[PDB]
Amino acid sequence: MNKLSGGGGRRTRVEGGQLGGEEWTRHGSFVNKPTRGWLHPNDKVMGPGVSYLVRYMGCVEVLQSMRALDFNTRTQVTREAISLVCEAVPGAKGATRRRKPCSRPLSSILGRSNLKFAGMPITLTVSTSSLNLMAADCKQIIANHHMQSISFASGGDPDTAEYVAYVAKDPVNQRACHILECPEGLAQDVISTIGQAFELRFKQYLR
Repeated sequence: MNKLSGGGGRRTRVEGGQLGGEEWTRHGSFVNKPTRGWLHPNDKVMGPGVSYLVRYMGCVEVLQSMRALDFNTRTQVTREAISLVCEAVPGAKGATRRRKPCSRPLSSILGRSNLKFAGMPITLTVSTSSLNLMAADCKQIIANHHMQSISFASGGDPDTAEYVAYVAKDPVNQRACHILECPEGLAQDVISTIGQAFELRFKQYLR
């Protein structure tokens, strides 16, 4: 009887499928169910890719701990992070200009913004777990696809007002963020966050 009593075969063995939480369970869990991607379905990313012109702004560093701010620290951090990148490269009017004391939001969060090449118009291409940039004015292309983690941080609201903030922390020995400005380009996704190019048939590298 290979009907009533289950059926088939193949290897399977016992596995884990019931993990709640060490202490209290109130986190998000999106695994095999959702159906959305950057701007439009994965097809729009993995295929044509959603690329638009965006002024890349240095990098806002953050050495926050695992318990900053009496709430979340989303605002405080990004707010001081972006406003900080301006204190560095105020040439791009956003939060400050000329000069400003500033310091930090509230807790130990926030680190330091680097102003190597802030405010540089270029074509940013977003793809499923792979973001490649292209120097528009520089007349060249920027290759940077080492990390692919963009979920909670600053989709398109908690940042400052009219500035785009990004988060990148793959390993546990650095963790840094970057800033970007959308002059009627990527703004489509960075403003509303239609979705997120996240599929990857496999974890990531496993190497």
